[PDB]
Amino acid sequence: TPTTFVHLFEWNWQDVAQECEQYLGPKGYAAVQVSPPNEHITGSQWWTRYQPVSYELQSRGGNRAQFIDMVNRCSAAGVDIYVDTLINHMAAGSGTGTAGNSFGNKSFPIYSPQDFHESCTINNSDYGNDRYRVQNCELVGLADLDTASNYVQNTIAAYINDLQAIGVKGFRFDASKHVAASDIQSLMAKVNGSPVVFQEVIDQGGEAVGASEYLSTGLVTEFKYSTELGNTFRNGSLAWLSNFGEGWGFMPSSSAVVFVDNHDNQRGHGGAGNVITFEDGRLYDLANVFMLAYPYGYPRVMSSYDFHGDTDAGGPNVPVHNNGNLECFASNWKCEHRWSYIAGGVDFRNNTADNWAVTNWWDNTNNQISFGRGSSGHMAINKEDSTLTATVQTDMASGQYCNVLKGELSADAKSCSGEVITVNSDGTINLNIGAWDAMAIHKNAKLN
Ligand SMILES: [Ca+2]
Ligand SMILES: [Cl-]
Ligand SMILES: [Cl-]
Repeated sequence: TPTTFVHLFEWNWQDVAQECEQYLGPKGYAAVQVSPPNEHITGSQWWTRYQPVSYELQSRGGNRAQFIDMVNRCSAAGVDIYVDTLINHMAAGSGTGTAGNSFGNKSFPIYSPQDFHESCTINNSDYGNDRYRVQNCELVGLADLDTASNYVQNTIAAYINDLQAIGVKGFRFDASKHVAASDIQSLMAKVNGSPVVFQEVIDQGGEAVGASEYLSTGLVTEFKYSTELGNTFRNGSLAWLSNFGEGWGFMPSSSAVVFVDNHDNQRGHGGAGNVITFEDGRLYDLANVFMLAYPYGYPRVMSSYDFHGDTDAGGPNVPVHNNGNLECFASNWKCEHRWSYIAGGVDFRNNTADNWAVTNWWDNTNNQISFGRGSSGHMAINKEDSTLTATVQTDMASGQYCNVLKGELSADAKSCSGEVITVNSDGTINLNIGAWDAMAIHKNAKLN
């Protein structure tokens, strides 16, 4: 069952289509979040994608034709597409868009100065004591659209509805905190059907605007998950995760979009250094294994590129699928969604979707944990400097299982590609996990 989606950060339409047919679809990924496909300002910086000029499908990722082809191809492979939608603003300054359109002085092909909120700057302290300035003033100088305007609403809605007609099944509302929740409601009233919608709202607490205000318009990004998970894995005890989720003050599980990191906090935006990224290697594997195994929220695996200490830089100069050569894992695209442990985690979540409970939780009071998903699957993570050899209780049928984190079951289910885990007649497992390693098994990866 589909349970996880991925963000192919800066991946062009051609790369996404191939990635859907060759890996994402076969591995069970539910969807792919693409970078803004609408016309935006010129420049190699990744953030240019967040400064719109018009809603024409002409961007760094490709043209409209290529965009459509990507939607059809992914759909055919069983993978949905979520479009990152800029519902809060338009580009700053002036210039020409990726489609040739000119803009300046808050004048755009589809917007005039009157369709924007009077200019003012959002100041740090505004987040804490001034709701008005947060949703009416400019975010980093970006022209703040008057989202209360019926015209603006119709324009953004027509954009979303048109994308749905093409086949887009979901949308990410960018900078949703900077847009009044009631404004988003009026917007959703103009949206056809009921597509998947998740709103980006960074709320670590103590904000004038709270994430909970957006629970009626769609899913909401739970940034506490990324920060708290990273802080615990780096500086705390995994044993504290026994009640992760609402127990830590997070939003309801059925409303949250979670992740280990995102393109923003992996480079200092909305997240401190405690956030875990691909740069932390095995630490990243483990955090992902936890997130994917734990039954909280709708997880989005991050897929990035090595920006070489340059937080402004755009992606690699070569595509992912470059003439038969996969530009992954090196100094270009990281392709974390292909990392054995991460992809294995997705397989686990997909096969435990029939039991969203945490059963038989065990820990060594510190950095060793194990828990299951009823009789559907079991897992364990060892982050101590000594081997984890504890015997844990599980609800799984006795037999031999593939550690889906290190391999997979064969076609004839007669063998595994990775290590084998045994469940004794009493349903217990005699763990043997080295330092900084883990294991995960499920009912659909049992040896025949
Ligand atoms: Ca706004
Ligand atoms: Cl192709
Ligand atoms: Cl996000």
